[PDB]
Amino acid sequence: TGGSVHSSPAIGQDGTIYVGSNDHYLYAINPNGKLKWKFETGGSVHSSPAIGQDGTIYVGSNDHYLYAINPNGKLKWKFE
Amino acid sequence: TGGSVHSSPAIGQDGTIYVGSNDHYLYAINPNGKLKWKFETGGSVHSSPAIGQDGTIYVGSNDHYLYAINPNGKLKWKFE
Amino acid sequence: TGGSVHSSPAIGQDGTIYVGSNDHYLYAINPNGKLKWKFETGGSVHSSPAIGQDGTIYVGSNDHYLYAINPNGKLKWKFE
Amino acid sequence: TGGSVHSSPAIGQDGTIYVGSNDHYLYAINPNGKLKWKFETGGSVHSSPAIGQDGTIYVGSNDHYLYAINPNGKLKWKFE
Ligand SMILES: [Zn+2]
Ligand SMILES: [Zn+2]
Ligand SMILES: [Zn+2]
Ligand SMILES: [Zn+2]
Ligand SMILES: [Zn+2]
Ligand SMILES: [Zn+2]
Ligand SMILES: [Zn+2]
Ligand SMILES: [Zn+2]
Repeated sequence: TGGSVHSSPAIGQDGTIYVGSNDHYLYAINPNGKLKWKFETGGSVHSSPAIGQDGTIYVGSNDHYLYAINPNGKLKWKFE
Repeated sequence: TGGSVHSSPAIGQDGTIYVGSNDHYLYAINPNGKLKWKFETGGSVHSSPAIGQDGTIYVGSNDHYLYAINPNGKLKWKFE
Repeated sequence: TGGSVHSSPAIGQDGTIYVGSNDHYLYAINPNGKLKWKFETGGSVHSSPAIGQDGTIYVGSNDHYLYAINPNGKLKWKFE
Repeated sequence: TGGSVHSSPAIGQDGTIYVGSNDHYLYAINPNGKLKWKFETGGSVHSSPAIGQDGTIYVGSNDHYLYAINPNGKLKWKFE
């Protein structure tokens, strides 16, 4: 990523690895190591992502938000 | 939330997302992004929640406590 | 506990909650909230415990060690 | 290890414990407590490892990288 990866990776059902970074982004990476997508938040993502039963990704941010992100990298919602 | 969300979200059997915040609270949020309940502790909740077999939520706090909280947001117990 | 509980609780097959504390200890607590045992390490336990298939508890410490602890609270081993 | 173990251990299907350390290394340890292998990264490993369906280990580092490491301790890839 573009900064320290303090957060811990989660794995989806098709093998995708999700992890947050200090550069403010949540990363989605393919098992072959090429970027799937990146989602841009307002602060460092120290917390670790969780995957719901439909494949929604949830992760917290230093900008005071819990994000919900669809498997395709579009925002679902963010609770402040 | 009202501060940095350093802690990592847990997911219940009915889809509820649980996460602690720096504003001292444990949050319970519905998959549609509306607040279910919030439980108020004495310090920042950096640690990540765990869900037991009956659905009790456990999480630690900076106020020296491990909290046990019923699925409805009432305190079960807190060990100091 | 006796200090900030930064670490995140793990749950055993019989419901026991395990969490580390800043007071240097790994705690084992019963679902009713009474202390089962406490194991004493050389520094703050920020990391979160894992449970193996036989029920061994593993957790790291600030004293440079990964601890392995039997379900009864006796040390199995510690790798430095 | 050679420094604080802030990160939280993951367990493989054959019982191996994986944990990162502050001495910059990801450790693979056998249930009997003897070192299996150690993988050397460019900074402190605060984040916690995840295990994929083929047994690949993923963990982040302070050197800005997410590492993918084969079960035998050779690098698979690292995304920067
Ligand atoms: Zn850096
Ligand atoms: Zn920043
Ligand atoms: Zn803030
Ligand atoms: Zn405060
Ligand atoms: Zn204190
Ligand atoms: Zn101390
Ligand atoms: Zn040290
Ligand atoms: Zn260093």
